[PDB]
Amino acid sequence: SLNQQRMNGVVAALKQSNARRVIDLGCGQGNLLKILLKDSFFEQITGVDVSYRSLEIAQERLDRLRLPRNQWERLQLIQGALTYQDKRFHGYDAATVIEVIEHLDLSRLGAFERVLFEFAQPKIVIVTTPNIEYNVKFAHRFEWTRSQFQNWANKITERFAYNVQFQPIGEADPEVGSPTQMAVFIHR
Repeated sequence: SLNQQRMNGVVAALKQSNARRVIDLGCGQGNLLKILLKDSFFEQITGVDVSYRSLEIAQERLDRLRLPRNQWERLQLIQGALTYQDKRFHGYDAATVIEVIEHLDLSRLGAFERVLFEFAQPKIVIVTTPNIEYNVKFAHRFEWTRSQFQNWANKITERFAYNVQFQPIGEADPEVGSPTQMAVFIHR
């Protein structure tokens, strides 16, 4: 599936960056957290979400796993808004922001940007978001275009200490490109 392909892409991008300590912003029900907790490669798996219920559901399904020795203590769930500057966000190798930006509204998107690229300031930021151009041709009116996604990223590289690289997720179409947009930000 695409979701699965997205999880593989994200995890692959994290390992190539040697990012061991990961904090997933807007972690929802823990799909990525699960995959990150079963893999000893990772040393810190932190999930953040504004809804405690989502975190409650994450704990439940993550608990269905069976892991060796101390691999459980690598986990940490934190409730919080993506706009709230929390001290606990400091010190990670990478922050993952998967299928989240298209849901934020202009107002809190600004604040989210400071919290992430200015405050937390991890070494690596991975962000994925749907490609509305793809989903239209092949058939969610809130998804971004590729152009919209790239101006946003470059804007970030001008306001904050980061450079950015893009990569395709899902079979790419010559014209509208791939179904999922992905951007890796690397601190300067």
